[PDB]
Amino acid sequence: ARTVVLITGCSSGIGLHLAVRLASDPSQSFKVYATLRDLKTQGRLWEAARALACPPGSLETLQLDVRDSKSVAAARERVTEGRVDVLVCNAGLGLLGPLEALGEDAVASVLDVNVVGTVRMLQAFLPDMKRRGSGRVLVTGSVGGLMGLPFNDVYCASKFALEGLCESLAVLLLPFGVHLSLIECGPVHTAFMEKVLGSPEEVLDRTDIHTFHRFYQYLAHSKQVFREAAQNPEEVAEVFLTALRAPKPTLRYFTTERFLPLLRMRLDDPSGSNYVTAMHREVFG
Amino acid sequence: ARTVVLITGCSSGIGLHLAVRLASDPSQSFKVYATLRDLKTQGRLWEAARALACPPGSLETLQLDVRDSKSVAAARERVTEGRVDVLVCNAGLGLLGPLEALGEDAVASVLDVNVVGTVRMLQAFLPDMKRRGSGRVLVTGSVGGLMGLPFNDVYCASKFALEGLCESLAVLLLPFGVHLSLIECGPVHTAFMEKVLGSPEEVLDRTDIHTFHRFYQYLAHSKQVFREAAQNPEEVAEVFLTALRAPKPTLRYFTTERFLPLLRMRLDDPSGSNYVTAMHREVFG
Ligand SMILES: C[C@]12CC[C@@H]3c4ccc(O)cc4CC[C@H]3[C@@H]1C[C@H](CCCCCCCCC(=O)OC[C@H]1O[C@@H](n3cnc4c(N)ncnc43)[C@H](O)[C@@H]1O)[C@@H]2O
Ligand SMILES: C[C@]12CC[C@@H]3c4ccc(O)cc4CC[C@H]3[C@@H]1C[C@H](CCCCCCCCC(=O)OC[C@H]1O[C@@H](n3cnc4c(N)ncnc43)[C@H](O)[C@@H]1O)[C@@H]2O
Repeated sequence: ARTVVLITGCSSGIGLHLAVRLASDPSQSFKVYATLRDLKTQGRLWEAARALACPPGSLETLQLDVRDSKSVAAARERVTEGRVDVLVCNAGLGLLGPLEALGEDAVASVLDVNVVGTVRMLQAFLPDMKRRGSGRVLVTGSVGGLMGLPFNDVYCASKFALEGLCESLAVLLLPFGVHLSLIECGPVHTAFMEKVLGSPEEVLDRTDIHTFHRFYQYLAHSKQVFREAAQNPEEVAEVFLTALRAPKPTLRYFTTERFLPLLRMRLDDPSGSNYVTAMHREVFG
Repeated sequence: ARTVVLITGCSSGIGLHLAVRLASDPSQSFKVYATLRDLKTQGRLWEAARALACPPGSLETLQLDVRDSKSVAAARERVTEGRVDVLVCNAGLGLLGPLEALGEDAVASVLDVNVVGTVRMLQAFLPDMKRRGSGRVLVTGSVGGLMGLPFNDVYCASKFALEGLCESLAVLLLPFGVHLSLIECGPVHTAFMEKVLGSPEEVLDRTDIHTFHRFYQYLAHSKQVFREAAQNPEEVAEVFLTALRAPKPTLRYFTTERFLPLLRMRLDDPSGSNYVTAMHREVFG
């Protein structure tokens, strides 16, 4: 046999890299169901798989759109092993921009994919894990799920939502033998979508010039943060592996400790003033 | 003139009490638009208003379903003053039960109401506040938005989402003169809906007996927490007033410090293990 892993959002970034990392593991201990919202995006996954010489049958792609419980259920049915040892909820959407410039549908979609989609995955796969008294659920988290980032209001809302979702589940799942962990990622080097945001023109047309100016500042700041802190997806994917291998996985794994300090500041001040002030200064100088 | 307040979810609980608290303020400084998802539920609001002798015109009810941006926009248009000084995003849904027993629609609805609904409110009213360089936005938060509670996975996800949403906005709004604050409520004595959850039978039919047993334990625990810590809505509503009166409102106001300790435990351990273990023991003995 093998550790059956099913990962959502494997078209790019972390999910893609994790899928191939697992499938190509020298031990051949993993059987990966790299699921993708749209199978038409599986090319990079297969290119990466081949690059890592994933043995035939180590990696299988399934369509799995986490917005669709039917898709979730259909993918689950495609797990020939009849069990998922490791469920990686990585499907996600970003949403960047002045809150008032974000389309309502875009906002809804982010919550639907990031939060409800993860809920759908958990509803579909948790029961069997609880029944077996075993199973690892890894959820791609973000430091933006731990601290608010201007112009990422909805994205952060969704990532924070995952924190609440997973933490709540973790409290319950403790004695079930089902381990849920969030892999708290910082910026990761991944060239994938999200550019559906909106051109400067459309953004400026949906917000005020001051907010737009701040948005620019945030973007400039974000570029710097990525330029300085973005991790390779391989390093991040390895954190998932680490969480997977841990006999007693913690609720959270950080891919970086870079933001722990800013994070510590949030509990040091539950009023949130310290964080807000510090982050405003951090982002806007 | 007067401080124009528009509150969502005034049919009961905090929103109702806040609306009438504000409308009946002895100073008559507030003009309250107590908005309700369904105007058919405005009876208790008017009963409470009359009980507090809210002066005629101090309180006006508007239908405002935060799931509907058209409703949001229509209510906003009904603000005759043409400005909202204080926007209170209180509309919310609860959702309690084993994650796998929760209907997908129910899950979506909780995020839609609690998170997207608040986003809709902010999209509708923030722009004018930013334009004016003034405005207070109070968002009903929960301690469940700060720490995960078993069987409240989605509820907590939504409340945590509000934390991320508001914190992200707060970082941006700092220099705009627009103050966003979360009123972090513990258990509040409020007999209102949420009993759409599902009978024990339906819950048990959608989960395993062990989870169901834990659910009972959680319910018993929750009953005890409410019996011991539930605050009157008047005390909680007053925290909104306090946040409103603060010249430099913090991002968060706690209605109680009762849970600060459990909360401190989350940052003391970013892995989340301490919290999960402590809360599991707290809830399940
Ligand atoms: C917050 C952050 C850490 C903290 C950083 C920071 C820290 C401090 C500071 O001062 C500033 C900043 C700014 C940058 C911040 C970072 C921004 C980074 C996040 C950026 C937004 C990322 C957006 C990518 C969203 C996509 C993402 O996460 O995609 C994962 C996979 O999901 C599949 N996918 C999409 N929809 C799907 C579906 N319906 N069904 C199935 N799969 C689906 C996709 O196709 C894909 O394959 C990181 O989390
Ligand atoms: C987490 C918690 C604090 C921590 C407590 C704790 C702490 C430690 C521990 O060990 C255990 C526990 C267990 C209980 C926990 C508490 C449970 C409490 C939360 C309970 C769930 C509350 C559910 C009520 C949801 C409704 C709620 O919040 O309703 C507010 C208003 O929203 C309107 N409303 C509804 N839908 C609407 C719409 N579409 N448009 C406009 N308005 C709408 C409504 O009609 C209404 O008027 C509290 O937050």
